[PDB]
Amino acid sequence: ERVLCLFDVDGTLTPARQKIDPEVAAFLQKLRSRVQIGVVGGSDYCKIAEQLGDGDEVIEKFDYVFAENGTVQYKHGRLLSKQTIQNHLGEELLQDLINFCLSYMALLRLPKKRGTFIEFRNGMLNISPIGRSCTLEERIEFSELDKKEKIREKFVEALKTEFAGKGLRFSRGGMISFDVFPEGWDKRYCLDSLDQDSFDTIHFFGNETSPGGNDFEIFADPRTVGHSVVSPQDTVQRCREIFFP
Ligand SMILES: O=c1[nH]cnc2c1ncn2[C@@H]1O[C@H](COP(=O)(O)O)[C@@H](O)[C@H]1O
Ligand SMILES: [Mg+2]
Ligand SMILES: [Mg+2]
Repeated sequence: ERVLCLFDVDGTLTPARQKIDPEVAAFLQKLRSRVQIGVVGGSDYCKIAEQLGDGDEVIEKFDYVFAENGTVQYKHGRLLSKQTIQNHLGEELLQDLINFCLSYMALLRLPKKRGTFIEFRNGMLNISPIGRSCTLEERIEFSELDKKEKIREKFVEALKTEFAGKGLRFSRGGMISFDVFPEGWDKRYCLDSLDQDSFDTIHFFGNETSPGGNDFEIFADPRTVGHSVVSPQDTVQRCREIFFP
């Protein structure tokens, strides 16, 4: 009788990068009367909290908050100790990756460069040829050039070949950047901790559950009952069907 409903955020509970619709938020608390609820998203905690409430409301509204794919975890209001990428990969491979990226970017000539070309996060390194500290206009300008020249795509091809067999994965999306993360540090990462919390059933809901999507792995994992949704309204409807028939 112990059930967790675990939700992707962008396009599953909220419009992408935007605040949750109050009506959806209301349903989630209603659902909470029957099951525990949780979110897992690739973004950092600050971004997730921003979309799901004011201040740190998110950690009171949800029983679990998994940011950066679960490498950061809040469980019933309490922050757990974080996993760092350097402990998993080791300093030598991490620095090999960093230096390859620095060397590669040094040779790229762009309309503009700024700063934060390599952002060190808990769950990944984010690599941006223009640099993350660029304005909106600068970002769009880079993006247009990127599509014409396949700048990020070529960089990722070179990276994958160089590190073949070494257990690194690379994101396929993004606008001015791409993600580098250890194999298994997709959304499945949060499942290891959840394994210990005595749930009879964990239902996962996501809008990117086809191959290539950032929900595919957690959706397909045998530890979850998987649900594919197309919008927050679809998500609410699915939960109504299953939990309030
Ligand atoms: O494949 C993707 N799917 C979802 N998010 C991504 C993907 N690739 C990068 N991101 C994240 O999306 C955010 C915004 O991307 P940006 O437009 O390149 O800054 C960054 O924090 C990235 O880590
Ligand atoms: Mg999504
Ligand atoms: Mg599954």
